[PDB]
Amino acid sequence: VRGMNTSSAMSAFERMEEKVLMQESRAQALGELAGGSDVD
Amino acid sequence: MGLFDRIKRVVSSNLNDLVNKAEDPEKMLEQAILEMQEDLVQLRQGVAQAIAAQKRSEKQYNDAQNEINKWQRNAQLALQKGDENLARQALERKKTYTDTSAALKASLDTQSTQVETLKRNLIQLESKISEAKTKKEMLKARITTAKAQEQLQGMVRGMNTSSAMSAFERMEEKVLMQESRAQALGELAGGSDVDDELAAL
Amino acid sequence: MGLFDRIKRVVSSNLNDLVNKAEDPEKMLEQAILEMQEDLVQLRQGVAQAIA
Amino acid sequence: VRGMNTSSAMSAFERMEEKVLMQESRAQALGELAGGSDVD
Repeated sequence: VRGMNTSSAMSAFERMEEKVLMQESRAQALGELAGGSDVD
Repeated sequence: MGLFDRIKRVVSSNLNDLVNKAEDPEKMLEQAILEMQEDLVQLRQGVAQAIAAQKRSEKQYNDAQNEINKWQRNAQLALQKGDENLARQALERKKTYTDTSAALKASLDTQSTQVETLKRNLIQLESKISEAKTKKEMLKARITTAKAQEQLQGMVRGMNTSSAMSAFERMEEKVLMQESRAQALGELAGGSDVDDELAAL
Repeated sequence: MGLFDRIKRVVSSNLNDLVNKAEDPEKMLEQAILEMQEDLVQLRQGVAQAIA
Repeated sequence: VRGMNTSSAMSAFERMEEKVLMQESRAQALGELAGGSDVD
């Protein structure tokens, strides 16, 4: 399960998952920072 | 609080951050999956032993049941050949087998329930590992999305995250400066009249 | 969790990905088949003893 | 059997099988990405 750390394998898996999500969030924020009615 | 506790907390907080920098997502995801599967394999064998023990218990139950009828047949053979002595003695002994049959079936039932629960758990674990194996590919897709978006931002004029854009903009500015030099040199050393025709037509 | 466990997990995750890059399908398929057949041969002999 | 890894030979065989299927899927996706009533 996501929220418990009894197993080392899940610990590592979730840690890498969070690292990658953070990296993508960094990319998105950098996108924002530097910068359908009509077709409806 | 203490002092040795504090020193060891500092040393640990340094070593852990040293390690967490070496971890690389693309490889540790696979390593986690590999160990996941190893553990599942080692659980299969426990389930197998449970099943084998159930087979043994049912076989014992069947054999006791068969001996019950065997001794009933022995009683009938006594009735055919012998007398009431052997005929009654056969059932006298058959008492024990009738007892043991139920005494064993009671536990055989619980054993069966346990084996069923174990099989269910094994299937659940297989499903969850498959889900994780899909999540790994989804995470790789996210990595690619991140790198693509970072590529796009490097294309904007005012930021220097990408070396290619750095060089491109540098040459652009150099050339604009050269043209400005030419224009200034032009100035340094050195439409009302034709708008009248617009009145003609 | 532990620390030595974590270090060894990192080292293992590196060596395994190093090896999995060397594997080439066209050859490892044949190698797997070859060992498959070897095992079958070694089982024939057990069956033969049973028959004898 | 496909889903269990008790034998090393099968482990390797299935691993190569999945690698090749993934390679073919890559080719097909690359085909899509870059781009019978009438004869009935």
